[PDB]
Amino acid sequence: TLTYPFHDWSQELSPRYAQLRASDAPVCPVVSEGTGDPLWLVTRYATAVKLLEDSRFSSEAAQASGAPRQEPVELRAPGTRGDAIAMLREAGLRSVLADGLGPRAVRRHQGWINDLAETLMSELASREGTFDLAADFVEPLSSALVSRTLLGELSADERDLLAHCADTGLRFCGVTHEEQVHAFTQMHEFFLEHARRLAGTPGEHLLKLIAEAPVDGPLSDEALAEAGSLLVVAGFPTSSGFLCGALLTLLRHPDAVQELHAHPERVPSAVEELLRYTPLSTGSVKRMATEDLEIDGVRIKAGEVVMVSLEAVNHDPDAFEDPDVFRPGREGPMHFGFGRGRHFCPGNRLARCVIEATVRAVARRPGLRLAVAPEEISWHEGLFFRRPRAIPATW
Ligand code: HEM
Ligand SMILES: O=C1N[C@@H](Cc2c[nH]c3ccccc23)C(=O)N2CCC[C@@H]12
Ligand SMILES: O=C1N[C@@H](Cc2c[nH]c3ccccc23)C(=O)N2CCC[C@@H]12
Ligand SMILES: [Ca+2]
Ligand code: NA
Repeated sequence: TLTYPFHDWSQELSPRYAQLRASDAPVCPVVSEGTGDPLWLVTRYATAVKLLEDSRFSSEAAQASGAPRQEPVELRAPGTRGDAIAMLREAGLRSVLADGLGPRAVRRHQGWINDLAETLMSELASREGTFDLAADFVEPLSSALVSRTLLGELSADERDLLAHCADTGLRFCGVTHEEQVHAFTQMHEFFLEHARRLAGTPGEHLLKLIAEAPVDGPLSDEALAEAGSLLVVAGFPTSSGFLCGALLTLLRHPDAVQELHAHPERVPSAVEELLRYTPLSTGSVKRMATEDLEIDGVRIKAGEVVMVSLEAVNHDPDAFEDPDVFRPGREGPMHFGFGRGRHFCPGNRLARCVIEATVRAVARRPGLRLAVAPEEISWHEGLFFRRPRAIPATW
């Protein structure tokens, strides 16, 4: 009877996750609030590893039109496929995706990324009074990441349109179903008109590499538009949400920032602890059983969908000692912030790059603090990917 999700839109995780984790079942039944579909939910690290490393639990089947789902509307423009990353790997573009997202891309971009983080923070430090870290730091940094490494250079109006589409479509509630569907239509139509132009501009952004890649015909306009929409939904609200949330974590732990100021070699460990500690998605990764399967004794029938809450797994006390403590350099198992298994985040190298640049910018300037109490922060309610409306801050 427990409905999903748990409406924990701020950084305070729903107590339900710890309740289910401690129950006498390794997988617990829930019901989608948005569709009424029955779903399974996993909250334990050990069980999550077993699920996400078993390829008979399929991500593509759980994404497909008509699957039991946690979200109220399908995450695709009506009439399109909506399985972009599979379509691209299918067309044989794994080598291309690695070139635009892997370590070689990080080496191309890390210089200007760190310059931009410093320039943005330096500007804020020159101001008298308070400022807004979301509007004045995260938005320009995440927008530059999307323009320069993924899509090609966007105007402010185009960036605002894509941001609004992502915020409207990637929601559990707070907008009508038809508004949500039309957000995906608008984004698809944007790239039908503009993807070729964006791919043709100078630079090495991923969309250009995709459009220029030989495919055993070259990618059609619809396929390139689905690639554009993928890069927005997977890269934009995730990066902006996480950087906002990571800044809040740092601002609430001045002792840890002071340690990083004195010992910059410890920043990479802080990046990894932020990926474990800072909650991002309010939903779960999910997979469909492609046949009758068993998870730690519980029978999962073919066609049923099993969810894993990455936040729940990242706060599992059997995996991490004192899991609700922000402890850079804790020496436990690998976090689940980027997932697990074959679908591990391919953006993880660029994400780590921008997170590291942000942590270093903060650590160089101790004294940065929230200008309001954490409880006074206002949160966007119903987003898949948590984000505060503003982060008032000052030195
Ligand atoms: C440029 C930035 C990013 C890009 C281009 C990107 C891209 C992608 C793509 C294309 C996928 C789909 C993989 C698949 O289904 O096989 C994915 C998955 C994922 N991403 Fe990223 N991502 C970015 C940033 C982030 C950030 C900041 C996080 C922070 C937690 C994140 C967490 C994840 C997770 C957990 C998954 C796994 C989903 C699953 O297992 O079903 N991503 N990413
Ligand atoms: O490439 C995908 N992977 C999975 C997980 C996911 C990864 N990033 C996401 C962002 C929003 C929703 C889901 C995801 C998915 O549900 N997908 C629909 C939109 C993108 C597609
Ligand atoms: O909230 C969601 N999370 C992703 C998985 C994910 C979990 N954590 C993530 C972090 C970044 C990207 C994707 C994820 C997913 O598959 N969804 C389908 C409907 C809602 C949406
Ligand atoms: Ca169905
Ligand atoms: Na798999």
